[PDB]
Amino acid sequence: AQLCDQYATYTGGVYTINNNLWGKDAGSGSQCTTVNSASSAGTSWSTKWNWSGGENSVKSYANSGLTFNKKLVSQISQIPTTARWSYDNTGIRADVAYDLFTAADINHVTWSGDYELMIWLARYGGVQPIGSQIATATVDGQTWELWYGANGSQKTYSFVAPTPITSFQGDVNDFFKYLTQNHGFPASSQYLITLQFGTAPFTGGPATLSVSNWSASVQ
Ligand SMILES: OC[C@H]1O[C@@H](O[C@H]2[C@H](O)[C@@H](O)[C@H](O[C@H]3[C@H](O)[C@@H](O)[C@H](O[C@H]4[C@H](O)[C@@H](O)[C@H](O)O[C@@H]4CO)O[C@@H]3CO)O[C@@H]2CO)[C@H](O)[C@@H](O)[C@@H]1O
Repeated sequence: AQLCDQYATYTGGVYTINNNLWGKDAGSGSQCTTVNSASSAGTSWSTKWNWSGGENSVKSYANSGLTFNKKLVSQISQIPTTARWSYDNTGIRADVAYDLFTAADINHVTWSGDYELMIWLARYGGVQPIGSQIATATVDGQTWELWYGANGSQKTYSFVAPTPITSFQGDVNDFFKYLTQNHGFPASSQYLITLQFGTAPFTGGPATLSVSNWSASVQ
């Protein structure tokens, strides 16, 4: 599939790829997402974009998302994941990130949360998460800048890699554990509802993110 419309989507196995140009009215340009595979084991895809204007507004979050059995964060044992990706053009203002949502209501809309957990594998052009940097966190032996921000309904923790990580393998539950244990995250009353990986562009391009593999599961 070739996904160019705002909410063009394709599912295969437990992976759903969404072009997700949720911010397209904030600027001028286009974006198309290509799915290479999407099976029970993993997905491969790419997205090519060019955006101008609205320089402090995100245009899109094209992504692959996992279908999983929703549960309380405190009941999760592991969220193993691998991500391998690259950009052809890094002269851009954008980031590459895991995006997860949690809500007290297990039927909450899946494009937002009571809480959000992001893990930024890269940022370009100095773009930053919502809020402020509140800590340096060491998670599974690796250091992340930890940001916390809120817009009055959604509270968002962003872990940011000091240098880009183009080949990631880890357990996302280590980050929830860290939040639960160190920042009072309410794991025992929050359902994990969404688990995605993709890129959030502000300005630049043409530029293409190639995701050679993304895999995840929730146990
Ligand atoms: O998909 C259908 C649905 O989309 C709605 O729009 C959602 C997007 O789906 C979703 O991906 C997006 O998520 C944001 C999240 O809210 C941000 O917190 C997060 O971080 C931002 C940060 O908040 C900014 O300050 C900073 O500058 O950028 C970072 C990312 O760089 O980013 C994710 C991904 O962009 O939220 C959208 C809602 O705002 C539609 O609105 C809805 O109509 C559709 O049905």
